[PDB]
Amino acid sequence: STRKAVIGYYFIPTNQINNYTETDTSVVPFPVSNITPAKAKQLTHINFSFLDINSNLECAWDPATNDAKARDVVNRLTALKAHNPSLRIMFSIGGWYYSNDLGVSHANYVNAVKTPASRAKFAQSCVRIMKDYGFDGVDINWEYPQAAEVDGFIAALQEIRTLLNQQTITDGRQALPYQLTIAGAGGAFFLSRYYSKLAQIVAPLDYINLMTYDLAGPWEKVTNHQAALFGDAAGPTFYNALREANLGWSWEELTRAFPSPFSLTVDAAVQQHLMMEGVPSAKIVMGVPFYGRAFKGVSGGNGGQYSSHSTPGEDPYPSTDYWLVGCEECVRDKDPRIASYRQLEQMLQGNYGYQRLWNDKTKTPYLYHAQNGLFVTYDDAESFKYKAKYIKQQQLGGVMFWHLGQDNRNGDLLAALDRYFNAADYDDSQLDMGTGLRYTGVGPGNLPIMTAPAYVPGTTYAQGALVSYQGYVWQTKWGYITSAPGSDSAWLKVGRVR
Amino acid sequence: TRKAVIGYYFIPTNQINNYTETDTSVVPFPVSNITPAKAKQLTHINFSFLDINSNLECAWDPATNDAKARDVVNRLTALKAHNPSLRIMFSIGGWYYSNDLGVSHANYVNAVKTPASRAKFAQSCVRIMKDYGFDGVDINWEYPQAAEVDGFIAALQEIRTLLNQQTITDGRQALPYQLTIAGAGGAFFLSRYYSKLAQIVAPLDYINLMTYDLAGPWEKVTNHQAALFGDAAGPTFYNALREANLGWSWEELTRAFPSPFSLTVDAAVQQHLMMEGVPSAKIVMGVPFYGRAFKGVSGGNGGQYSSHSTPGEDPYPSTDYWLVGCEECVRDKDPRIASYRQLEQMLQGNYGYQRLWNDKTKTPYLYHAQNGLFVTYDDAESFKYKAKYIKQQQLGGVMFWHLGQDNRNGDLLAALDRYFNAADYDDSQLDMGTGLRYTGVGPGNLPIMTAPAYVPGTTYAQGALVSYQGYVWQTKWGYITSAPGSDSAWLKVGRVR
Repeated sequence: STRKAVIGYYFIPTNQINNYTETDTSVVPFPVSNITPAKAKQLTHINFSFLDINSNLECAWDPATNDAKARDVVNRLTALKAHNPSLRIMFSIGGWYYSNDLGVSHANYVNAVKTPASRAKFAQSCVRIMKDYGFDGVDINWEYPQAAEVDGFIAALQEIRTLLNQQTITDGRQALPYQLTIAGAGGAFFLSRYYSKLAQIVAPLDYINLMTYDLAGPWEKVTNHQAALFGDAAGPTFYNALREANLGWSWEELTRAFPSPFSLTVDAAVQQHLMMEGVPSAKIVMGVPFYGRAFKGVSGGNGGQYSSHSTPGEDPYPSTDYWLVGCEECVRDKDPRIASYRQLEQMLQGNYGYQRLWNDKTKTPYLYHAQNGLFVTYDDAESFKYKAKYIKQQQLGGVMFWHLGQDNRNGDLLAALDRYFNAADYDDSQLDMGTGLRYTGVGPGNLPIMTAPAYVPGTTYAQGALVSYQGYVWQTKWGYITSAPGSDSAWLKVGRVR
Repeated sequence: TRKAVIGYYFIPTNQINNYTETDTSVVPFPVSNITPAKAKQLTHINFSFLDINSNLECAWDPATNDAKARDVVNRLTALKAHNPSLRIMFSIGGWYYSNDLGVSHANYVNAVKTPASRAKFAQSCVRIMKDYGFDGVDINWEYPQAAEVDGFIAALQEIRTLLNQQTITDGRQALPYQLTIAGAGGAFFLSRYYSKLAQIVAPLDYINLMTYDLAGPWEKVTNHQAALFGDAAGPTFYNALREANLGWSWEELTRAFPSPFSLTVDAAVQQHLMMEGVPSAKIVMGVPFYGRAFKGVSGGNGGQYSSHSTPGEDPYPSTDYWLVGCEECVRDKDPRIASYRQLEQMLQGNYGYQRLWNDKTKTPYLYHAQNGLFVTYDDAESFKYKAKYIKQQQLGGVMFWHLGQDNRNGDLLAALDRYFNAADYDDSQLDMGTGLRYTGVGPGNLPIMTAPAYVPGTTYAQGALVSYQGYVWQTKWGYITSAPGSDSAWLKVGRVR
């Protein structure tokens, strides 16, 4: 085999839409015209970003959006379908700016999912917007619903699913059914908000796009890779917040499922999802960033990795000190803390004194500027080789990236992703995935098949004693016996019987 | 408020059948031992044990000849003439009848299964109470499995309903019928019903903690069976409560249930206080009037924390009565247990025993250098610290197993009464030592704290403290943007404030 999904978010600011032009990059840095028929064939999905939810609790464009210019930008994307019969132009509702807890429209997301009535009105609006503008499906990027809001969120996704399937039959779109996806947290902190209900959340979805990036940044004390595939023992570790999710698991189960502290990595995020019963690997889509994050005031010795820094973490960037040497994009956007891969590639070409280094544990590149104490964490075609192999090995549904507008002019990052999954002349059979740290947690929902002598009433076990009973293999935690496995707190469910 | 002094009083069926106030060899401790003065030192006598029969009703052991039984219960109820606050309760269960492999186990499990069985059982409880002249009901089922707790609870709720109705019908407002249970004093058995402690204790006047038998021949190393506080040099155990179905997060479980921990009286008390809905005034601390003996112990630390060669099997498998000077042991064919009365005589009979004292656990022990014996027991000395703890923690009182094991002068009962009530006893300067205290903290015993009210719209850094809905919460990581109780990033750490 099944083709891997290649889902690219395409983000374009309201101001760029209202002044859309394909002949002036100072106005629209990455116009849809950059996407040739060749590149259209490299994608399976483009998630136009972002639509929002208004106070009327309906899906809607930002009111400041010139409607005429909006449909035109959207028509330019749907025109790409002429070159790829598998291509879907989805629209994504949310994004950090609109939907974060303190975002301009957060209340609208929380209130829209509250009741059968609000959910029905909202779901209908999503389908109407989809049909009105020519989109092929819906992606929800609410960052992020929490505990109390999750059941409504789930019900909302289920309603959207019903309406889409009906729209598919009604439109005779059986050959290219309307789809529904969501973007999900990669880091454990936000993931812990709805982790306990992942199965229910993923059931109505074609795919869950894991945002396995932004795993490091200025807002954290130690410099680190924002998308390390595997962990580096020399890197920082963090408390595994999933231990605090309302799971109903015992201390042993939580500790076994969530090692802590742990390395915030792409592998950790993926394995944490697979650990949950009811979450199929084929629905998991691994996200990768087409941008990097920069830090200043880093110590030398380890290429700037895992060091203290003096980078402002608030938004927007206070200072006017644009210290990311050679980053003119940073000057235009007023922020030396982030740069598109496109810009980073030019900084290297700029002979600005950056050393392109490689961490063979995390399988990711990084720039070190020994002179001004700068560190840049990003991904490239080489780190993509390891992530693409991981996606194949782990039988994930594909790859997702934020965002298409950040690739270079030749479209090298997107071309690399397509190459690794589909090029007949590319062979990663001997690609060495390294010795970086893998995530080791095991949960009650992903128990390995095990074999043990049947439980025998009247026997005295304990301390690592393994027995089979009622479909599971159990292990003693303490004391000794007078309890059938599962009859008390003494037995730990550790494996499944065959 | 007067502290309760609850003495279980166990007299086996054979002794009920051959009851005599005049022959130590037949009935070692008859009712006449309980003089008016001693009756004034008690607030409750838990006559033990009645059982549950196959008709699933409360009943005397089939082998009990009633005439004798009633004569014995009457002698006990006759003691109320000497103390107007005294209650002669009866206890149902005990180890022999009710343990998982006990002779009557099935009956306890079947008695609480349905409303009809419960109603019929609860009614038999009151019938038996009124018929024999008892003043209340104590249940000592050791122990209902977790699946059997809901029925057990509903059963206590029914008995409470019937008892309250009976108190009014009998004009007993001045001395209301009571309902109590003996509760596990160690984490392992406690974990069976721990998560529903608030429900179990609501219908009760008291929960009598069996804070004894915390050490015994069935464990690998010798240890004090009722240490008040912990000794770093002693054994430590897995904290089974961390696995109870509490529904708590990792931080909450870890903070409440450190592991391993020292199995002490203090640990059991605190573990109960940690639960919401469990009032200190209903907790009764149990103490033992007997000691447990081990053989084959290594010298070096008075016999403490040593490997041993004592069989743990229930009936002592042998006729080898190795506990020097212990005549009861011969009499009852088991050298692993001795009444305080016997131990005192073993000490004065100069049989080679040294009375030692552990100032961390605040308990005495006997060491027999020659034969390699170790005995853990309690005395009037250890009772001083335990009585002060009872007062400091505002507990309901003390309970003991059992009255028949005290010496003839009744020194152990007298000490308990003295420490709570004597006008000329003053423990204000008693130093409780540096023994290890249980370090866990839960929802039911949060420390009073103060912090700024939570402000919606504010972002909080890791470690920040705020007050919300009567509690003080602290963030577990940074950049918190939502409210306590509605954001797993917050941990309840204090109260009021």
